[PDB]
Amino acid sequence: KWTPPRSPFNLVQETLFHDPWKLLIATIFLNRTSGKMAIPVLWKFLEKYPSAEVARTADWRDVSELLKPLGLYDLRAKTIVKFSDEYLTKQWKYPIELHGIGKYGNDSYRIFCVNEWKQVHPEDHKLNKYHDWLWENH
DNA sequence: CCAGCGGCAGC
DNA sequence: GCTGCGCGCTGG
Repeated sequence: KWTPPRSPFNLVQETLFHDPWKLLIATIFLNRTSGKMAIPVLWKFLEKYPSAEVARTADWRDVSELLKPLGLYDLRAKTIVKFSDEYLTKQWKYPIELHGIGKYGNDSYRIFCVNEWKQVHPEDHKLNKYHDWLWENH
């Protein structure tokens, strides 16, 4: 009510769903980046920027230094700062309304943060694995 | 060694 | 609907 179950696929969203900002930041880290490389860097990022309150005050050039080995470092650093600002200051019902979150982050939020998984049609491979598994197992 | 590959905005 | 952004990983 609502607690998304742990799956054999171990999506990073399964561990972060209690904090929608962290889950959404994780989606951004995964944009055109393999999880094997993005996730270790995500933990480094979350230690330095633990909340949307800190992230929105960051200088994107410093965020970019941490993002360097993942590529798309200036783009996502600017995204992270703007998104974190909107997350806290803009009125939103679905995170797609926020800068830097598109269908993938929104489908993630609707499966994990709210009980809307039955209404979601993901295009992302891992999300589809998790979503197909949810329908089969109820 | 080497080229194809793992979202989102802005226009 | 087209294009910039970008690294290291990966298969052979």
